[PDB]
Amino acid sequence: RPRFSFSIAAREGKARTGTIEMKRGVIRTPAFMPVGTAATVKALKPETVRATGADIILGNTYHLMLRPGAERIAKLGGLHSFMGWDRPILTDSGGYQVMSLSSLTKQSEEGVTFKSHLDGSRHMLSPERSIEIQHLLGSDIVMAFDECTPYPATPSRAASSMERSMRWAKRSRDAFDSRKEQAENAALFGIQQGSVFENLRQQSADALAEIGFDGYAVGGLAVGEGQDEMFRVLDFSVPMLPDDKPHYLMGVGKPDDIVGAVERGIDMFDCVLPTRSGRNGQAFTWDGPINIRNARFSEDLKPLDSECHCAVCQKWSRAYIHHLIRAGEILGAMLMTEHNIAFYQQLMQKIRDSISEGRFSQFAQDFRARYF
Amino acid sequence: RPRFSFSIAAREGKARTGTIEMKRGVIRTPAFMPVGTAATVKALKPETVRATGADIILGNTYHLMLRPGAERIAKLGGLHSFMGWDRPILTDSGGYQVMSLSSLTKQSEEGVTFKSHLDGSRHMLSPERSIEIQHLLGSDIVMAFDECTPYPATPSRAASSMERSMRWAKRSRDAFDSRKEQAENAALFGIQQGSVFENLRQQSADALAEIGFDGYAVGGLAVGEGQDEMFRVLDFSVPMLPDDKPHYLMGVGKPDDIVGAVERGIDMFDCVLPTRSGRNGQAFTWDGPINIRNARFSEDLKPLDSECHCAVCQKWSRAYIHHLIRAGEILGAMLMTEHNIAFYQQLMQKIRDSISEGRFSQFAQDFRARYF
Ligand SMILES: CCCSCc1cc(N)cc2c(=O)[nH]c(N)nc12
Ligand SMILES: CCCSCc1cc(N)cc2c(=O)[nH]c(N)nc12
Ligand SMILES: [Zn+2]
Ligand SMILES: [Zn+2]
Repeated sequence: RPRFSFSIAAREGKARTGTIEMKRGVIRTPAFMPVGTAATVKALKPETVRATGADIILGNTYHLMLRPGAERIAKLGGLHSFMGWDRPILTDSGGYQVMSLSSLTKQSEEGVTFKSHLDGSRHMLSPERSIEIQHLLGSDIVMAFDECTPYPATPSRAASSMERSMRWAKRSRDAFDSRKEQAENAALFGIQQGSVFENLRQQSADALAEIGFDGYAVGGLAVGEGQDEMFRVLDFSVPMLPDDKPHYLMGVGKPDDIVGAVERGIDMFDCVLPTRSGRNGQAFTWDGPINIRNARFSEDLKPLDSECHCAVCQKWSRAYIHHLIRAGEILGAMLMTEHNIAFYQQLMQKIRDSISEGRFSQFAQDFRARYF
Repeated sequence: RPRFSFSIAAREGKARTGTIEMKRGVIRTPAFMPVGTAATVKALKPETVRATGADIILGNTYHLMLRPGAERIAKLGGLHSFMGWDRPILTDSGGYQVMSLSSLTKQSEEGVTFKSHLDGSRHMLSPERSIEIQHLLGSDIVMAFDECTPYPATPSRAASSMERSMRWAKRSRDAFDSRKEQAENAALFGIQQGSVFENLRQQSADALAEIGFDGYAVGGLAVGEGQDEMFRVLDFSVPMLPDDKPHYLMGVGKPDDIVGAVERGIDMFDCVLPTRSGRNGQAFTWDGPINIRNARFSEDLKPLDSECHCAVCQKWSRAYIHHLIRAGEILGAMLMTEHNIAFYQQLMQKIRDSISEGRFSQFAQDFRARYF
């Protein structure tokens, strides 16, 4: 396969379905990417992640640069070899989790300095260092290093962050291109900023397209603005991005958010919702999510979801999983997580099929009627 | 297959190798039984437990009578159906864990009254109730309810507990036989007591054989007496039990203890060592155990053990598992546990093969030279 090739096979309104071909594999879009925090998709072997239908997973750069270390992972053969996943891996820049999880973050035009929330050590992440770390990890899809804008944001602060992000996008692009091996085997995605302001989103889109990237992410959303506002921003933002390149909505995962985002032109998603769901006891079903810990499931012999085809729903009952979760058993987490990721992959498959068959709008309507 | 049939195919000294045929499957002996605490073998799907080579697993009655409940499990279809393991399951009586894990234990000739270490509720376990609970669980091999003797024990206290245990063995036998379904589909094992005293062990053996059981366990060992003392007690104790029935050493699992016990006539083992090993970071190898958390494994690309054939050793490095365990990741526990149980099953296979080939003594010698 080529380094990168996105082809749209079908459309319906703003929705698209197709494939991204990369050296390590083919990614069917719209795609949902399970999140692998510390070089592991929580409670699942890579083979199980693949069995659910996942074509690609996401790796958290922040955690990886801290815990095992980027250089160490490189010496060990790369992230793919290290964790046992041989298909594409998209890695975030690490900047977002720096502003969220680390201590004493000192920001500047050069980048960000911070203290680890683990050992209390210090690191200086920048557009160049972030790109380098993702290269050391052996990432297939590299995210440009940006500055995420907090919600709510004033027009002037949103403009300043967006402008810095665009300067950092150019630096990321140049850093990526100067590294022959990375430029030839991996892809680079740019990230649109601008908060909820249309003029800023437009300026960001133009700057990103001017530089040129393999894909474009809509950043700055799912930060506390609510679904209505998120959808409203997507309404005018997605059309600004190049039509022939993938559109990635970062950190968006509720089933209904995904359906609405695809209706607005989004091709890629990622979220910790599926994995963290089977941590507090939340299991997704076509009739809405359920909390398996509730007493009403103690003697329920039915599977998590009545039509889900995952191994968990074929072999175990709600009653058993209810017991496991309440007992704090590891198998409870393993089973809940496998089901949830499988449910998400089945959702993406139903979305892809409906678009290909020109009945996506009907699918969205039916999905919502039953889910709510 | 029959309800129960133990046949010895080969011998070498006191060591034996053969099979126990039961309705749910064949058990190759000497056998190692992974421990399933709360209806789950810690961090492993039943299919993975089977993949390691396990023919039978053990279920903890104490935990089960508390957490989900014996009656509830029966209403749900039995333990096999509940957890997804369709092969034989041996269940302990629950009495041992009552004296270890529960609060305010009031003992008498009728049985034991106690408070749950969970909800703080109260239960009255007796020979009859224990047998009934194991029936409700759908156990294949039922353990007689006894009174474990604390170490060290005086001759008079050891005699009193052993005598009570023998009276309780008769009650267990009668309770088992009066329940047609259980007597016809399951087996009952008696437990020898008597601490470290030969005369008591002899009296216990005679009483047990007089009643008659499908198998005989050597109880009261692995309670703090040390390997030397344990072996010394086994030297004179195992020969006292009926030769044509299985000999089960309860709660014994260190690899070297197993090898020495088989040399003394033991056919069955169980222990939490394998599962708890991959909790603190201990991994078994033919060159002795290693603690994967140690810094020397941070960049070690070799598998846990150089010759182990488990899926873990085929796919992941010590470096990766080291990272997972130190990160507190669930996959770390899953991988360590699978390897350890697989290592134990491979040990049992090497033991069975060496006995069948008349070279077990040489195997024990070679095993120890390299393991220590
Ligand atoms: C688990 C982390 C992967 S997605 C993180 C994420 C989530 C959301 N909602 C927005 C952003 C953003 O604007 N920039 C970056 N780098 N990341 C974002
Ligand atoms: C996880 C518990 C299964 S084995 C428990 C055990 C372990 C040891 N070492 C001795 C005994 C005993 O004498 N009686 C009983 N019921 N159980 C014993
Ligand atoms: Zn399912
Ligand atoms: Zn192994």
